[PDB]
Amino acid sequence: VKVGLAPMAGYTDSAFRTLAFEWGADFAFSEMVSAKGFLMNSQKTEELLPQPHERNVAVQIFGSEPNELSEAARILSEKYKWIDLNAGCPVRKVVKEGAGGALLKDLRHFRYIVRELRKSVSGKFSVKTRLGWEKNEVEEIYRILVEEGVDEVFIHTRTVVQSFTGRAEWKALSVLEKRIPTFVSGDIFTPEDAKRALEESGCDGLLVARGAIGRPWIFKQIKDFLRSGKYSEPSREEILRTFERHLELLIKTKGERKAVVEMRKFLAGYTKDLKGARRFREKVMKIEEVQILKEMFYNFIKEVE
Ligand SMILES: Cc1cc2nc3c(=O)[nH]c(=O)nc-3n(C[C@H](O)[C@H](O)[C@H](O)COP(=O)(O)O)c2cc1C
Repeated sequence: VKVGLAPMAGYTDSAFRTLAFEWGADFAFSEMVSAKGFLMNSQKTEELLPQPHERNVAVQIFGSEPNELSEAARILSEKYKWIDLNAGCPVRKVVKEGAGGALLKDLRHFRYIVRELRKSVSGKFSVKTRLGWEKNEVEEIYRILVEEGVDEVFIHTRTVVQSFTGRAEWKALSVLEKRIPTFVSGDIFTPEDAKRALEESGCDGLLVARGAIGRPWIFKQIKDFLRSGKYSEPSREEILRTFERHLELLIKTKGERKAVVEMRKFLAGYTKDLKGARRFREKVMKIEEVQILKEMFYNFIKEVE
């Protein structure tokens, strides 16, 4: 069973991906990369690309037109060995553009895009998608991917229209004869969720997304649980050290100012269920100096114990 960190725009940058690998994740993905922005040499897209030496990390691209996706894939293939296509995002901005989950609105057009991308991805080509645009059409979507030579598939078990409402219907993948590595995603917050999702879907592995924000040890817990039926929670000292390591990685990769801004997104997760976390978060949300943030987090933990 393989357990990977899902792509999460705004969260899964190189620092968080690295931290996840330091807790046992098997693989990860870049934040979604606009194919058009990449071809335009935009600064924003250039900053999202993984380094070519960064192992086991896909470059996920998004777009609505076959020519931009294929061209971006051909160019990226010169340096990256694994390209993934986002065909699941329900975000309004992305769907309005006809990208992400909007690619599932017309499966004839989806097949066209997948066939053209297959020709342009020299290495491993995967697709991350959903069950369908507005209804479960996963057998057809999966058949397209297998027939067009996709190497691996990641499926968030919700339709695009549901966004994050309703539940991840893990059993929807049980009907699929898994001819290629197939991974389940959706509502995976604990090891118990991970085990049930694997059992109901019949998949080869799973992705952790919201469940890993501020909780990178979830990868080790999931593997511990699947192997032995038991897992443990991190000590307060281990939470502190993880926060410190994450912050150090953020400073190294993005500089002090940006490190503080990015870390703000993970504080709720790191302090989850810690006495007085709400008060602490309120006090640190506007702190701009990285040294002050680090000292307050240290003070908050050592006092909790
Ligand atoms: C903040 C955020 C950003 C996301 N960005 C991406 C993305 O860039 N690419 C992608 O394929 N999915 C993206 N996802 C979807 C996740 O990869 C995942 O499939 C989804 O959250 C369902 O898993 P979960 O319910 O276990 O969190 C995003 C999810 C979140 C919460």
